[PDB]
Amino acid sequence: HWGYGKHNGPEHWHKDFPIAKGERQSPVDIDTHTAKYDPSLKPLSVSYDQATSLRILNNGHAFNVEFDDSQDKAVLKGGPLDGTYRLIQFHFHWGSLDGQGSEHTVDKKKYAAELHLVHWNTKYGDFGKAVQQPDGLAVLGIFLKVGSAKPGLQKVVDVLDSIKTKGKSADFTNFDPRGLLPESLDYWTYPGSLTTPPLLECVTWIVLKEPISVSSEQVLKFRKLNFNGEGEPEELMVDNWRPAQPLKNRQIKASFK
Ligand SMILES: NS(=O)(=O)c1ccc2c(c1)CCC2
Ligand SMILES: NS(=O)(=O)c1ccc2c(c1)CCC2
Ligand SMILES: [Cl-]
Ligand SMILES: [Zn+2]
Repeated sequence: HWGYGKHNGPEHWHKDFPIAKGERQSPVDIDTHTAKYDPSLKPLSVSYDQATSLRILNNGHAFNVEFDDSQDKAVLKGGPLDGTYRLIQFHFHWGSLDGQGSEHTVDKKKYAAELHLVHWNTKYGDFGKAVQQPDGLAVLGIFLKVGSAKPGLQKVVDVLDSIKTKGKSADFTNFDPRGLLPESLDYWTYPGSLTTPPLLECVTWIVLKEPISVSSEQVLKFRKLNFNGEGEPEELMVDNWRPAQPLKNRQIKASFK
């Protein structure tokens, strides 16, 4: 099916997912000079103290660290958000080289990777109903640059060997996502979509300005994962990112000046 190869990559998605050429597609380039400070934005609130991770899964496109969202534990609110958004999972997008990998770009600058913490609007009951609403999801995006190692990411890195191929999963409890956040919560926000099929336009994007630093060794291990399933020819899981899409009739707002 869809993927990131020459014959099933981003340029092919529109054939089965026409919304790929929609009016609010993601990711987008963040023109820092065109972005405008928005005083109407409320303080951003990331409350991950009671987060309960459960499992990590290689879905053949990336790997998801899943959380128990049956109760209001890890939640995101404030900022441009109305109501409470519950954390369901996080994953990354990365490249084959340090010079590429992120989906969103800043003044056309591409980072080595990008972390996506996915949340759904609790006023819709569950994730399924949420993705049928224009404000159903909120994704917190964080850029990754190569430099010093990120201590809080190591536990994720060391379990990847157990989920090398598509379909494989492993227990992953007691992981604290607070260890993946940068110091500052300054951010840019705009209305967008899922960056992979089905590309649903139900997302409020909140992209942090400050990137986190991860070591070359850590990202190198991300690149050892496979897109393929067990027993199939090896196709390294790299460059699983979608390029910037037309901003069209949208404005990116900044939480700072
Ligand atoms: N349109 S899409 O979802 O990218 C897609 C789905 C299946 C297949 C191709 C492209 C090419 C080979 C088979
Ligand atoms: N890359 S993204 O926009 O964060 C994204 C793309 C697809 C899906 C989710 C999040 C949640 C379930 C399906
Ligand atoms: Cl390939
Ligand atoms: Zn993503």
